[PDB]
This record gives sequence, C-alpha cells and structure tokens, in this order.
Amino acid sequence: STGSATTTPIDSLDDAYITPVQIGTPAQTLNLDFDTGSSDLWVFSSETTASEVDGQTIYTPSKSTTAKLLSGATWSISYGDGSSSSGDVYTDTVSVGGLTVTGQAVESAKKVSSSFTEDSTIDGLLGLAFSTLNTVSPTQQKTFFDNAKASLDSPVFTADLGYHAPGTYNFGFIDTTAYTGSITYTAVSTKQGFWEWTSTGYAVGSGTFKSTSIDGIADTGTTLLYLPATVVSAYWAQVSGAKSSSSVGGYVFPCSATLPSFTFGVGSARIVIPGDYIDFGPISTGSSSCFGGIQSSAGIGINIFGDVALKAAFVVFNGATTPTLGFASK
Ligand SMILES: CNCc1ccc(O)cc1
Ligand SMILES: CNCc1ccc(O)cc1
Repeated sequence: STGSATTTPIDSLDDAYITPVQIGTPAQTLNLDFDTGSSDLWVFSSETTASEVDGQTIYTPSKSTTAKLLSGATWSISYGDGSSSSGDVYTDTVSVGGLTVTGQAVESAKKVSSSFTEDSTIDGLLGLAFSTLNTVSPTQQKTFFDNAKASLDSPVFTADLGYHAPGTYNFGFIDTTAYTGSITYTAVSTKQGFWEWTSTGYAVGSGTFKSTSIDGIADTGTTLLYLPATVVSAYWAQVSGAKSSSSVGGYVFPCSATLPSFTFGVGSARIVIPGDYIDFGPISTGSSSCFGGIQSSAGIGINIFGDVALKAAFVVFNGATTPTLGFASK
C-alpha cells in the first residue's frame, strides 16, 4: 500500500504545516501537524476542557463505531517551546492520503496549553519520530508509520514541504518526479528516538564551504533551523544590521535587507536554502525589525534541521531495519 497527502502552511510565514487525517468511522477529518520530532498522535477532542478549545476541529470518539477506549492508558507530552498536552487514549482507524491503519492509538486531549488553544489551525499532531519516544503509559504505543510499515510497498515516508505553498507527505514510495538530481542518503542514529544525522558542513551565501560535522535532527515539527552559535554568527555577520536580541529571543535583521542563502552538506551533496526562506517577517506588526529563520541551538542541547532547512529539499525518511535519511534538491 501507499498513501499521499497534501500538507499546507498554516499561515503566510510557513510557521507549521497541517495535513488532513481521517479518524474513525464515519471519518472525522482533522488537520494534524506531522511531526518527525515526536511520536504521539494526539487530537483535540470532545474530552478537551471546553475553555481550551477555540476553533479547532475535535475528534468525538463516541461518534466513531470503530473507536475503543484503551483502558487505563494516559499520555502527557511537552514540546521545545514550553507547550504541552495530555489526556487518555482510544484506538481507532486512521487514514492518511488513502493509507489506512486499523487499531491506531489516537491520544485524546483532556488538557492543552495556551499556545494550542490560541491557534485554531492545528487540530493536534501526528508524530513520525521513533516509537520509543511515545508517551502513552503504561503501554507505549506505536506511531502511524510504525503501524503502517509492514503494509507499505517500501518502509519509507517522504516530506516535500513547500515554501509559501502546499507540499506533500508520501508513505510507502519515493516519487521520482518530485526532486532533481539524485537523493543522497546519510546514516541515522535512533539512540535518542529522533531522525538524528550528521551534516558535513555549511556555506553562507556564495562563500566557501566549511567542512565540519554538525549532528542534528530532521524535525518537520520545528519551524526554524537551529545550529551551533559559531555557524549562526557566521551567517548573520553577512547581513548588515543583524544582531542577536535577548529581548526578542534571537537574531533579528532589518526588514530592508536581502538575505544570503545558506547551504548545508549531506555527505558530498549540498542543499541550498534560499535567503528568502530565512525571512520570518516583522517581529511585531508594523516593525521594521524582522525575525531570522536561522537561530542558535546553544540553549536547546541539540541542533534542529526544522522546516527552514527541510523545505529546501525532498527528504526521505527510510524506516528500514537500519534507518537512513535521504536528501535531494528540488
Ligand atoms: C505553538 N505551540 C504548540 C505547538 C504547535 C505545533 C507543534 O509542532 C508543537 C507545538
Ligand atoms: C513549533 N512552532 C511553530 C509554530 C506552530 C504553531 C503556532 O501556533 C506557532 C508556532
């Protein structure tokens, strides 16, 4: 089997991408954020505290003839931005882009934090990291991909995120029309539960490539590119007037600037992020200070190849017995 679904930016900045997911019988379609940096499929639901729901579409398990409470199971997760959610668990039928999994753990939120309530475009998350990170207790649950894997034509999924435009998540096949050149594959460590890999270096604009190993994670659930402070300083030094602002929380730059590209290495291959992908717009409405899309990871503990980087590539998440990542230009 295969599946193929379009993923759409939630706003004009590409802050996150939501992809439609069919849950239950009859189907209830919710817009979930496919997250390769986490491993829980959770949804706003009829169980979510009413004051914490503001415009999201909810899953109502009592209206699904295939829903079953997973007795005793609870979940609770926290994200890098300080947001969180928690609740109980049902199993139900879940379909993405025509690919159906029966008995998928659907984590129903009883509580979500303020930044979930404040965004009505995200109806919950569909984790695509390794199932070792799933938070369900006392019996850890498998991700949608892990449950689908055995049925797929090939044990892979691909992320083809758009710049200010829709893109595609495919399951079970590699669309050879969706990229240019060849796909370069690189080793993955699953020891932390992430799609963790090592970039071979970087370049700023038309500058020379710096060969240096940069360990990080491929994370569709993170908006920006978070890299070591040395790398980030070298990038922003090429933008007149750019500076790190403690009050804003990162590098800002004059909105009048034209940003240089940023290249990262995948083995001997190179992925070029155009400068315009690094512009996240005014820090507040009407400001002439703009927020940068490349930021320091120093306060995180891990480097993160988020959407800024991934949207410049066609990315293969190869879930074979020894997982690998593939990157192609497009
Ligand atoms: C904006 N804070 C809630 C949130 C939204 C999306 C996501 O991938 C993680 C956290
Ligand atoms: C992970 N942060 C990206 C993001 C997604 C949703 C949102 O309301 C704000 C920010």
